[PDB]
Amino acid sequence: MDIKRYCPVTDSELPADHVYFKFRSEIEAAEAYLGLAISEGIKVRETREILDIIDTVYNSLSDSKLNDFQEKRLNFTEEDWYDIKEKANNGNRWSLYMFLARSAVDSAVYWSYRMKETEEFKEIVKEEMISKLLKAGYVILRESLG
Repeated sequence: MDIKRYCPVTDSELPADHVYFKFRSEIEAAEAYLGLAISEGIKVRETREILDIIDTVYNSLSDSKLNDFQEKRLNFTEEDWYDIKEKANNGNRWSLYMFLARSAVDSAVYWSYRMKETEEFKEIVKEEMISKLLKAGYVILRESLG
């Protein structure tokens, strides 16, 4: 009667109303936008590196560890100054897909905290992982502006 849905992180059935699924749909959106950025032919190496970092961090909820080079990259990166409008008016597609991906990462962060206040995820979601998702978003930002 109460709709349930498979969660791969707990290997269980959760209520379909769960915030998990909202979190996941933001991660997937982020990766889908990085895919659209990959599809543009601009900056292919740096867009695939950041996709790799996000998927590794994302899969750390159930497994998946960054190497040393890619943690340096996140801990080196602060969040820079920007004006979204200027990137929008020109309409460079690669850079707009990057921004959409950052928007999605930022939403995933928001939901990842809401997730962390549920019984099923209080012990699985660690602020370390959240801090890496956040820094990955800061990388996207710096790359889109470059």
